[PDB]
Amino acid sequence: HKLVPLAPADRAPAVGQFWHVTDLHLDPTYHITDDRTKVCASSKGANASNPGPFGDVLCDSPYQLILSAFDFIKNSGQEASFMIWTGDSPPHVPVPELSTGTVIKVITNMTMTVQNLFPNLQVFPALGNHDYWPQDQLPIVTSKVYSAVADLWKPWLGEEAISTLKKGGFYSQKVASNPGLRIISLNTNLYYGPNIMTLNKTDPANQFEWLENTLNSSLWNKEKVYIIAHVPVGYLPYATDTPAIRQYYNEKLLDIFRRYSSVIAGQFYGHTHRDSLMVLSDKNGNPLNSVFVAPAVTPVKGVLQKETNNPGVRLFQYKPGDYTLLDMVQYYLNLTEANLKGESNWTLEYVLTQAYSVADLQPKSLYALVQQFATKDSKQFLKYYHYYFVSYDSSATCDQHCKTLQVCAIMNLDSMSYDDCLKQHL
Ligand SMILES: *[C@@H]1O[C@H](CO)[C@@H](O[C@@H]2O[C@H](CO)[C@@H](O[C@@H]3O[C@H](CO[C@H]4O[C@H](CO)[C@@H](O)[C@H](O)[C@@H]4O)[C@@H](O)[C@H](O[C@H]4O[C@H](CO)[C@@H](O)[C@H](O)[C@@H]4O)[C@@H]3O)[C@H](O)[C@H]2NC(C)=O)[C@H](O)[C@H]1NC(C)=O
Ligand SMILES: *[C@@H]1O[C@H](CO[C@@H]2O[C@@H](C)[C@@H](O)[C@@H](O)[C@@H]2O)[C@@H](O[C@@H]2O[C@H](CO)[C@@H](O)[C@H](O)[C@H]2NC(C)=O)[C@H](O)[C@H]1NC(C)=O
Ligand SMILES: *[C@@H]1O[C@H](CO[C@@H]2O[C@@H](C)[C@@H](O)[C@@H](O)[C@@H]2O)[C@@H](O[C@@H]2O[C@H](CO)[C@@H](O)[C@H](O)[C@H]2NC(C)=O)[C@H](O)[C@H]1NC(C)=O
Ligand SMILES: *[C@@H]1O[C@H](CO)[C@@H](O[C@@H]2O[C@H](CO)[C@@H](O)[C@H](O)[C@H]2NC(C)=O)[C@H](O)[C@H]1NC(C)=O
Ligand SMILES: *[C@@H]1O[C@H](CO)[C@@H](O)[C@H](O)[C@H]1NC(C)=O
Ligand SMILES: [Zn+2]
Ligand SMILES: [Zn+2]
Repeated sequence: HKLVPLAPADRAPAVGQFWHVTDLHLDPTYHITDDRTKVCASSKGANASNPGPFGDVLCDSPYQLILSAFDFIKNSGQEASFMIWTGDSPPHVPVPELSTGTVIKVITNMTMTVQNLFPNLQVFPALGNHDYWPQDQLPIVTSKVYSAVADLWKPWLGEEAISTLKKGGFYSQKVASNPGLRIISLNTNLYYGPNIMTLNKTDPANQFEWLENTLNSSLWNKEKVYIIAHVPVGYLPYATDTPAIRQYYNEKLLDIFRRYSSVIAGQFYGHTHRDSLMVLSDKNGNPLNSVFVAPAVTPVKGVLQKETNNPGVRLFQYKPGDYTLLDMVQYYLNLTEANLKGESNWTLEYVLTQAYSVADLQPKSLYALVQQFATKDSKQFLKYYHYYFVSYDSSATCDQHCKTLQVCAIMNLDSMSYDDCLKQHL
């Protein structure tokens, strides 16, 4: 007779879960026609290679492909308390074939698709570099796109998040279903090389100052943070000595993340359209923070490229009330198979702990895995390289130079450590 909260049984709490989707790249022009140069504007006049209802490797996503991905999530039987959605909704077409209004229409379509299918799910979006017109020119002051997405994302975001989004394309937001957890959604397109609007700016849109203040507040309020953004930190794994964002910004952002590694329980990016790991470490090689780059829904590639990805979506598992990452489940669509029979079969690609025999996703666990990758003829690395393209090509091989670039990028996010790795291993 005393109104005490009812104690849960002595069972183990279920893990928490969230989805990560990215790089949808809807092409509304997609249609099958005999002249394969007219299947999709995103192929820019190339003949689509072998187009079907779920897309083509030379095209961005048909609406049916995106719908199949979200329908899979909806019908998966997995519980999830939120979703993160890291940008890039319009297709790869020349700048004159788009407009601000068209970009907003595509982002609206994707947002409303998600809201329609998941009415009870809090979603945390980030802007991508194609989420603006012209592409990549994301500004340092308010804009029609920033205002539009603040309006579109109001169902998921509080007043303060809406205000920062409208001004600079970034926000932080407490996760309603997960007390103690905050999402920081950065606009890393401000740091992306093609952005003329931020040339020579030390702190475009004051995002670094804002990020430092936000992380310091989380530190003192005993929160944990998941960082989400479109373009990742670190180095491109397929090129030599090329930071994904401008070096000055990569160095500066990584310094903030090292300083706040104790608060940051995960970092989640897109843009690359590949499945990559990174481990942020200190200058002496001690692991600090795990970084997860998710592959795209779109399977697009250019004609010059040999490989591409299969469509992917992924799920993370975390410790409730603590937010340590426990696992990652990557799902995919075998696009060739789905197009041949005309039916999608979104399916499990791998569970990270099972694929790699690691205990969890903590920095020390993943650092040890990457040390295994570095061993000669590592079977773990062979598996990783197959998963990098979401199992698009089981015969893809990574020669010595290719492997050095991959492992160096996985392990070394800043210039000094990356270049030292090249020195040792080229
Ligand atoms: C996603 O779904 C696709 C579609 O099903 C799968 O791709 C098929 O994979 C099968 C099995 O690997 C392929 O069949 C094999 O092809 C080998 C030849 O490789 C390439 O060369 C031909 C040109 O001659 C290409 O046209 C072809 O598409 C391949 O890209 C052959 O060596 C195999 O022959 C032998 O295989 C076994 C013995 O191992 C026996 O059963 C056979 O009798 C024969 O002895 C075999 O034919 C098939 O070609 C692929 N199709 C396409 C369209 O690519 C993917 O594997 C799947 N992805 C995942 C991750 O599962
Ligand atoms: C796009 O493809 C068309 C068609 O290519 C032909 O059909 C395919 C199914 C395949 O079998 C190809 O090897 C064929 O060539 C191209 O148009 C044809 O191009 C060839 C060579 O220039 C020519 O002999 C034909 O007369 C052309 N027209 C047709 C109707 O066949 C076209 O060049 C391709 N465009 C691009 C940008 O690649
Ligand atoms: C990071 O924050 C600490 C703590 O400041 C507090 O943070 C919140 C809880 C909020 O309630 C603020 O009003 C608090 O002040 C900052 O520490 C302060 O530093 C000044 C020196 O400049 C010192 O005089 C105060 O006593 C400190 N406060 C406490 C509680 O120790 C710190 O400056 C912030 N760091 C950065 C880089 O911004
Ligand atoms: C998002 O866009 C797709 C098309 O690009 C829409 O689906 C099409 O809707 C029109 C009517 O508006 C139909 O004529 C098409 O046949 C539909 N299907 C396809 C595959 O094109 C979809 O309605 C839009 N969704 C939202 C929420 O706006
Ligand atoms: C769907 O994909 C996977 C293959 O990895 C498998 O679980 C299932 O059997 C596939 N579909 C059918 C019809 O078998
Ligand atoms: Zn993209
Ligand atoms: Zn991008």
